[PDB]
Amino acid sequence: LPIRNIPGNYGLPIVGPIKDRWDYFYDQGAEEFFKSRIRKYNSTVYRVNMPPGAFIAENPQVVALLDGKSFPVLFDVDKVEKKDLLTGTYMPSTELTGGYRILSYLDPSEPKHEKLKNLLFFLLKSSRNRIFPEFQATYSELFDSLEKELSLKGKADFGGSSDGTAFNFLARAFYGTNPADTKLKADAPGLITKWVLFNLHPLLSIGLPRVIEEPLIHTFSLPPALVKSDYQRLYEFFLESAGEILVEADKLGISREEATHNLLFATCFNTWGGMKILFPNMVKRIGRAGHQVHNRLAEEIRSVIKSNGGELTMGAIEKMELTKSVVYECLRFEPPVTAQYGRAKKDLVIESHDAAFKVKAGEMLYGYQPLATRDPKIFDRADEFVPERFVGEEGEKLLRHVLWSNGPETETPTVGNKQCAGKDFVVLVARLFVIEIFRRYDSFDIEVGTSPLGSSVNFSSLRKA
Ligand code: HEM
Ligand SMILES: CCCCC[C@H](O)/C=C/C=C\CCCCCCCC(=O)O
Ligand SMILES: CCCCCCCC
Ligand SMILES: CCCCCCCC
Repeated sequence: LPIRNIPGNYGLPIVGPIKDRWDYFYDQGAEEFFKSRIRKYNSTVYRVNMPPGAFIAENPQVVALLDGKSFPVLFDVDKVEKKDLLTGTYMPSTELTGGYRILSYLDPSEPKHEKLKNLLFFLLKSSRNRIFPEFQATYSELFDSLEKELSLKGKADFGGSSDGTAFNFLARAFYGTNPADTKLKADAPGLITKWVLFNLHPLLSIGLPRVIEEPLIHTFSLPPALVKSDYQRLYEFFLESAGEILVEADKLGISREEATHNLLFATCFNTWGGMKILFPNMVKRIGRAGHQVHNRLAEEIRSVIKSNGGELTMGAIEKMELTKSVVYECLRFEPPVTAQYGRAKKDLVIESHDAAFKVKAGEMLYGYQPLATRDPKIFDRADEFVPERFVGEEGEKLLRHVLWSNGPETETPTVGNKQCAGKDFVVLVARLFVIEIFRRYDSFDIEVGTSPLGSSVNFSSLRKA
C-alpha cells in the first residue's frame, strides 16, 4: 500500500475544536460528523478534534480510524497504551470512584489490572447458576408491567421500567440480593443515572438548546461533591451484599475497599449502563425488522425449548440459530459503545483499505466503531439490518469483524488485553432477552425517540402467544 499523509486539520486554537464540537453534537450528529469528513478528505483515516475539549480535556486532537481494517490497531496492547482513556481525551475525577483508578482505566501493564479482571471473571463464573432463573423471574415481571401500562395508556415506555429490572436482575444474579430487601429499595436506577451523568456529561447531549448545554455540561466538569452521598448509598449496598465475592477478592490480594468500588463500577457503569444502551436498541432494531422476522424468531425459540423438554439451557440456546444471529446483528449494526481510544506506544504504520498511514508515539488514536462494523469493504449489505447474517458456517466466520466488546467477537477477554471482561455474559443476557420476548409474544410494534444514552422506545402493541 502507498504511504499517504494523514489528511484533516484541527483548525484554530479554541474556535476549531468548538466548531467541531457543534458539528458533532448539534449540526451533524456523530455519524454524519465522521462521514462528511470521510467524503471531504477521501479517507477513512484522518485528523479531527473530539469532544469535550474546553476545560475538561487537555488535548482534543486525535487520529480517527473509520474502517474495519485500520480500527483493530486499537485492540493491540503492544501498539497502544490503554491507560486513563476509557472515556477518551479526559478522565472523570477519581473523586467519583472512591479515590481509585478503577479497572477499566488501567493499562494491562499495571499489576492490579490482572487482579481486578480476575475478580470480575470470578464474579461472572460464580453467578452461572443464578443467571437463567433470575433473568426469567425479573424480566417476566417487566413484561407484566409493560402489558399493564399498554392497557392503561395505549403505549408502554420500555426504558423507565427496564432500568429497574436490569438492576434487580444484576443484584439477584451476581449477589443473591433483592434490592427491595435493602436500604436501596427501588432507588438504584436514579442514583446510578445521576452518577453516570457526572462521569459522562462531556460526551452526551441531553436535548437542551446548545446555549444552555454548552456552558452547563460541555465546558467544565460537574462537581463530584454533588453526587458523593448518592454514591455512598450504592457503595454500602455493594459492601453489604457482595460478601461471597469479597472473599475471592481477599484471596486475589485485593483490598476490601478497592474490590467494593470496583464491583460497584463493573455492576453499575459497565453492566447496567451497557444494558441501558443495548436493550432498548435491540427492541428498536428487532421491532423494525418486522412481524415476519418476529414470527420466525417465535417459531424457532418455542420449537427449540419444546425440543428441550421446556427447559431453557445453554445448549438449547445453541440451537437457536436465528436468535444468536439477530443478537450479533444488533451488536454489529449498532455497537452500544461507539468510542474506543488508544495512545500509540511507539511509531506505528496503520494500514487501511487503500493506503497506509504513519503515526508517531504519543498520538491519540480514536475509532468510531459503527464505521468499522458497517464497513462495506468487509460486510455486504453493510447498512442493512440482516437478521440471518451470522447463520451458518460462512456467516459465523464474519464474527471476527463484530467488535462491540473492544475486540473481535471470535476472541476471548484475558488479563493481558482490554477486551470487555463481561463479553460472554452480555451475549448471553442479550440472547435471554430475545428469548423472553418471543416465548411470550408473536410480534410487537414500537414507537421510538432519542435518548442521551441509547434510544427511547415505547411498545404500542404486544401480541401474546
Ligand atoms: C451490554 C453491556 C456491556 C457493554 C455494552 C460493554 C462494553 C464494553 C466496552 C466497549 C469496553 C471497552 C472499553 C474501552 O477500553 O474502550 C468494555 C470494557 C470493560 N467491560 Fe464491558 N460492557 C458491558 C458489560 C460488562 C459486564 C457484564 C462486565 C462485568 C465484568 C463488564 C466489565 C468490563 C470491564 C472490567 C472492562 C475493562 C476491561 C479491562 O480493563 O481489561 N462489562 N466493555
Ligand atoms: C454508562 C456507560 C455505559 C457503557 C459501559 C460500557 O461497559 C463501556 C464504556 C466504555 C466507555 C465509556 C464511555 C461510554 C459512552 C457511551 C455513549 C457514547 C458512545 O457510544 O460513544
Ligand atoms: C433530566 C435528566 C437527564 C438524564 C441524564 C441521563 C444521562 C445518563
Ligand atoms: C445537568 C446537570 C445538573 C446538575 C445536577 C446537580 C444537582 C445535585
